[PDB]
Amino acid sequence: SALFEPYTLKDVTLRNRIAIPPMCQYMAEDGMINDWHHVHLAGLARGGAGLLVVEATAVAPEGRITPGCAGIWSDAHAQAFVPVVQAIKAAGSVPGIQIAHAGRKASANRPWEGDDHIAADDTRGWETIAPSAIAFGAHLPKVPREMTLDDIARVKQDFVDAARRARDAGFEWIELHFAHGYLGQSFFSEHSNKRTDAYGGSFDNRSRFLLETLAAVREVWPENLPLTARFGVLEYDGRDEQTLEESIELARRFKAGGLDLLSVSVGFTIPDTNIPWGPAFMGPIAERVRREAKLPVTSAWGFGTPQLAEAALQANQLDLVSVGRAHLADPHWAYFAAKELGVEKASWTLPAPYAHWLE
Amino acid sequence: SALFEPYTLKDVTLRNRIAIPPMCQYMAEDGMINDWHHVHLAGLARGGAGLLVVEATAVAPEGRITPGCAGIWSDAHAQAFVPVVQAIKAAGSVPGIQIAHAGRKASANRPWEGDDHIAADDTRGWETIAPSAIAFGAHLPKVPREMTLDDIARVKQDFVDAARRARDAGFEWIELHFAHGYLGQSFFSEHSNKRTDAYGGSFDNRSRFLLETLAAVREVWPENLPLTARFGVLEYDGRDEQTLEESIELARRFKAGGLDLLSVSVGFTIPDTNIPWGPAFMGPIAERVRREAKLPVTSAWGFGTPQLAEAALQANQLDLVSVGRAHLADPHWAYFAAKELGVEKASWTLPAPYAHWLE
Ligand SMILES: Cc1cc2nc3c(=O)[nH]c(=O)nc-3n(C[C@H](O)[C@H](O)[C@H](O)COP(=O)(O)O)c2cc1C
Ligand SMILES: Cc1cc2nc3c(=O)[nH]c(=O)nc-3n(C[C@H](O)[C@H](O)[C@H](O)COP(=O)(O)O)c2cc1C
Ligand SMILES: O=c1ccc2ccccc2o1
Ligand SMILES: O=c1ccc2ccccc2o1
Ligand SMILES: O=c1ccc2ccccc2o1
Ligand SMILES: O=c1ccc2ccccc2o1
Repeated sequence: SALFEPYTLKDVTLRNRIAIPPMCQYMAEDGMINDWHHVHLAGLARGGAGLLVVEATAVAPEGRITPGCAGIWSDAHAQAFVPVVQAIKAAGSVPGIQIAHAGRKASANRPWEGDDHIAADDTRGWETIAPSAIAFGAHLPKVPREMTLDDIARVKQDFVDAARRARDAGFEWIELHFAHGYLGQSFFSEHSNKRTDAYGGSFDNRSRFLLETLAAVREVWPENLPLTARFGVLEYDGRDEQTLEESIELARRFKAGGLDLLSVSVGFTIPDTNIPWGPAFMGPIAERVRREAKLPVTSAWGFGTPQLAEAALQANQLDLVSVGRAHLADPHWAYFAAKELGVEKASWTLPAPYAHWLE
Repeated sequence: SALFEPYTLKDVTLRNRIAIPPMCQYMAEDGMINDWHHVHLAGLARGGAGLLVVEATAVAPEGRITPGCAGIWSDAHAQAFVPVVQAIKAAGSVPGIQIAHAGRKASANRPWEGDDHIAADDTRGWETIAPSAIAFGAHLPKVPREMTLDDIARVKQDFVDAARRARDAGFEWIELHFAHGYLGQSFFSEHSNKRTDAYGGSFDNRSRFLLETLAAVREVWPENLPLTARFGVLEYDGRDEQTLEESIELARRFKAGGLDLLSVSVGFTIPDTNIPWGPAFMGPIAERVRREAKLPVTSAWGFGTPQLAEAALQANQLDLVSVGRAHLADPHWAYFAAKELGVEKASWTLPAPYAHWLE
């Protein structure tokens, strides 16, 4: 089956086309991950997936989404990832990590603790920063502070330091989080970016933060290791064709700038939208980006049904299939998929201590 | 559903009736467990099971089944279990451990490496000990050395030390491995025990090693923590009624001797048998032992089908349902079972980082 064919990008080879997308656990303390993450990630790696992308990890304290988000803004934070990276590699999966900055969506409660912006008098909260002083709205009413040019220079450097740390911690795959309405996405979107300087206004100016950050990271990230990014290419805000054209154009610039693969998603920049949720609904858009930008892609949402993952690959809509929630339900989803798609010796998708008894 | 009703035994309370029986991983080195076991066990604990019984852990080096078996014959070996026990407790599952001695079935290859007795010239092998110098046969042709009275005294003390270590490592449930043809089972069975001293011949003599070991362990194992054992009550060797009567009588002596629950199994003492494998095939025999010995029981084989586990409990055939291989396939089987049996808020069988998104 296509889902179980290996994939080589740069010097890295994934044993199959199954990727576990970044999934926040909200279990870190002051950005430090712990045994929750270690067992969670090592367990997933043993499940069979070819690639495991660690959850959105903040490049700076204020870049966390919540007080439980992982961070890599110091060498001590990076050290915490070393044993985990080594465990993922021991399991045969490729260790990747998504570095990010929540922007105006930062300083929020854990999803099961309100999922909304933290109260001003809550000692856990902090000031949010963004391209412009405009709030997301809805459950995230906090108005962020408009970034100065020095703030921009600082955040870009935070991304560089985060990438450098990920590299030294042993990660073999990096993903810049330019999606889901966080800092990067908010600089590209006219909904959130009302700047009149070099970082706002035109397509070139709105693209600047993302392009400069990619270029800066590229200076420290190994040429032989996949350099990727997640990016929302449309919002489903009634401006889809114009937005998709600009997004595809930026994807072209990303490729020219050394991006090896793009994780295609939705913007989630503003709350007033009408997203047509459905199994593998991203397939068509991901395919268009892949074709018009001539860049490898992956996407997600509803690919937990093995046949859908297989179909998307065979139709060349995606190069890698990202399966998220199905892995929270069953860490060994890859084994389930192998059986479903009739892979030979499906149980050996898992380590011997398990495979021997399930064959 | 019955499967998700809590269970209290002594001072311990299991959040549900799902028990993960001991399952050898063959991943230890010189008896020392490592991160394979840590992630494996912590991951299972987070899956939702009320009780997690660690794999057969040797009370002595020669008591290991294979070179990859876990051991607890020294305080250093016990220390290795501490972080794991603490992780299991953090997940809300009760940490248990099966201490054992392979007897004549020791010094064998890992299942996926031959599964047979290790060659005499293999540097990894060792001399096996048993009640009598008679081989199992088949793939385990090695003739064990007949134990001296001092060997018996020594092994009993090894069990006491193992129990003492399990206690100090934090385990809240212990299971003496008197089944599957290993040392304990072999002392009870006339097939393997041809001794003419105090430990062989009569029912009382054949029961002696097991009863003395239980009593010795009882001196160091906390009164408020479940003291259990696994025992093969029949062989399916054409001597089932006579064997079952003696086994039930021994179960009565175990109860009188402080045993809180018995894990009912098959003897596997000799290879020439005809075991009627089938889903929940142990149900009837486990029920008979439970009824005739008036002792709580658990059993296994094929209970990975939720409805079967539920049915066995409702019929009072078992007090706890042991589910093994299904947990190797899916560490979150408890969540699958909750959904299958229509438990309210089934996703919360798992920790919040998972449950929130699966509800
Ligand atoms: C608990 C949870 C945490 C997530 N964390 C992240 C994240 O850190 N970064 C990101 O880009 N997407 C994140 N996502 C979105 C997922 O990567 C994925 O795209 C989404 O769940 C759709 O795939 P699925 O239907 O297979 O779950 C998360 C989703 C869930 C449910
Ligand atoms: C890999 C593996 C390791 C096992 N290890 C042990 C053990 O250490 N001690 C024991 O008493 N039984 C052991 N068993 C037998 C199981 O505890 C259980 O009784 C058996 O798998 C039947 O249940 P199941 O059908 O749910 O798997 C093992 C079985 C498998 C498949
Ligand atoms: O998939 C695997 C296989 C072997 C192994 C050994 C130690 C730790 C993790 C491992 O994962
Ligand atoms: O980028 C992100 C970060 C967190 C998150 C949580 C639930 C759903 C989607 C998400 O996307
Ligand atoms: O089920 C759980 C819930 C919380 C938790 C925290 C740290 C380690 C393990 C855990 O397991
Ligand atoms: O007591 C035991 C120990 C190991 C084992 C392996 C496979 C099947 C059953 C087993 O029982």
